[PDB]
Amino acid sequence: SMNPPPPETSNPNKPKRQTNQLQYLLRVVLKTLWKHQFAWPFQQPVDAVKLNLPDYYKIIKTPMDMGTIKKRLENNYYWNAQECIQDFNTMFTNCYIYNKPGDDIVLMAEALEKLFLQKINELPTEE
Ligand SMILES: CN1Cc2cc(S(=O)(=O)N3CCCC3)ccc2NC1=O
Repeated sequence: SMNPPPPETSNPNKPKRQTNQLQYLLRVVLKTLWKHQFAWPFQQPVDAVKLNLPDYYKIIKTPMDMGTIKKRLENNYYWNAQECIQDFNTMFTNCYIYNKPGDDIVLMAEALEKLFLQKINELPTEE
């Protein structure tokens, strides 16, 4: 009963960049989702141990969560916005794959994904 190491949030060898799109992702997209009533189960890596989901990391081999995304943004881990958008999508997809439809957690992810899509609809053109 161990969790895996969480996804990296910094890497000495990975080129780093600030873009206006990455700024929007932190200041508008992540900020909006982070403070949502349904954010909290997504604010850190899935703790398969504490949540008693022993098969979680047998099924989900590409874990992701908003805690991780938040640190990546803050750390300037990403080169581009598409990397960050991909992380959000992974987090939602993992949830839909692992959990039963009608579980509360699935309803929560669906609400946050709708808001995410609303906010990324207006991602500004890059400068
Ligand atoms: C992302 N999660 C975390 C999670 C949390 C929890 S719970 O029991 O904390 N809970 C019930 C709904 C609100 C939060 C249960 C399952 C998952 N599955 C994931 O897919």
